[PDB]
Amino acid sequence: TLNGGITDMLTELANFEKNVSQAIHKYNAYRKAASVIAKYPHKIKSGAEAKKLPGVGTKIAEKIDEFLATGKLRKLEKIRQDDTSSSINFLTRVSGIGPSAARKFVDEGIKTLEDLRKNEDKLNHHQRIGLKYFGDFEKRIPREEMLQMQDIVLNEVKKVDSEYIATVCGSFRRGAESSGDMDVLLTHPSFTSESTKQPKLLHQVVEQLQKVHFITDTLSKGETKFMGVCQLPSKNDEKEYPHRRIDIRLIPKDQYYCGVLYFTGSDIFNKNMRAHALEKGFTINEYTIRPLGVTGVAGEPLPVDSEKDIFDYIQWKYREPKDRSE
DNA sequence: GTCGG
DNA sequence: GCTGATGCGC
DNA sequence: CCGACGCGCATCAGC
Ligand SMILES: Nc1ncnc2c1ncn2[C@H]1C[C@H](O)[C@@H](COP(=O)(O)CP(=O)(O)OP(=O)(O)O)O1
Ligand SMILES: [Mn+2]
Ligand SMILES: [Mn+2]
Ligand SMILES: [Mn+2]
Ligand SMILES: [Mn+2]
Ligand SMILES: [Mn+2]
Ligand SMILES: [Mn+2]
Ligand SMILES: [Mn+2]
Ligand SMILES: [Mn+2]
Ligand code: NA
Ligand code: NA
Ligand code: NA
Repeated sequence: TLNGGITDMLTELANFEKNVSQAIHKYNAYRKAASVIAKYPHKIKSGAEAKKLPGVGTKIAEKIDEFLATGKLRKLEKIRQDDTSSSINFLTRVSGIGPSAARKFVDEGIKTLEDLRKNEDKLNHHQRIGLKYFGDFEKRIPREEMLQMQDIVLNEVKKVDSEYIATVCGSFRRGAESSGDMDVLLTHPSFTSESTKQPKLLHQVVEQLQKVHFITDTLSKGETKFMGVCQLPSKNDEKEYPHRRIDIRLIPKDQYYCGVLYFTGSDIFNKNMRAHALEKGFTINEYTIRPLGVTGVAGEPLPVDSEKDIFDYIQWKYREPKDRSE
């Protein structure tokens, strides 16, 4: 965190462009600039120094100069003081409320946790669950707990069918000490790019996790994707564990590695690897790696039996999940 | 907001 | 009541 | 200096 002051500012700037401006690309630009600086091994002493890095342009170089000189950023003082921006920014902290709904609630004078309680009948099911766990969802999950959660999920899955294969990905797979949520990748032999589909592969597992009361609520659920809420077992009287966000994604077994690579991240890493693979005549998504034709049309899915295979296809030195946290 | 074209 | 349109979070 | 940088699910506006 040699440049924690700078990256903190680029992030808050990023989130403003995301929630308020609804400018997803400026959002990206800011996270990208904060991502390269976070990887910069020297304490930045001036914007010009920062400007040398790809992602850090003119406007940001200046903001850095100001931050380095003033200890703060006026543009951000204004943002935190502006009632509209601050309310919208706050509302998006509730799961289920994105930029659009937050901005609408605000146009109607709904801008605080209290107003949501008051105007609850206006919220959808997902948003209601979001408000109910507003405090719990913002809590980081200690790896120590991510481990207990892993065992419960892996165990319950094996209890359903011994051939299932759940793999906890995301920041956890990256070896992080604490995580935002818990992401689980699932596969079964009876489900591949063909198989004429298998009904309820994800259901059964989700249903079992509910049977042992690990999963407490559902935000959205489909045949391949599940977003919900869970909670470690509570002693028998003592303090209850915080409710946590869990995501389960069922992917075809013959696409497992491309899937673990994606759901493992990091998010900026994926954006980085994708762009690279595209400079190398390949196109990568969360399911397959395809070669790009002389024209630009993606050929068929190359074979993949390991994350490294994907690194090889794009002339990139394989990096362990611990070195992808960009 | 950035940078390759 | 249906569905194209859009929002949401990953 | 211009302009590229999406998916599986839920909901509801416009019929
Ligand atoms: N828009 C996007 N573009 C590219 N990749 C994206 C993505 N959204 C999610 N991903 C992928 C990579 C993340 O590691 C992975 C998990 O998505 P996630 O939102 O759970 C964040 P994670 O990286 O696990 O850290 P944490 O904050 O939860 O502790 O999903
Ligand atoms: Mn150096
Ligand atoms: Mn009020
Ligand atoms: Mn995660
Ligand atoms: Mn997730
Ligand atoms: Mn019960
Ligand atoms: Mn509870
Ligand atoms: Mn490259
Ligand atoms: Mn432009
Ligand atoms: Na630069
Ligand atoms: Na939100
Ligand atoms: Na539809």
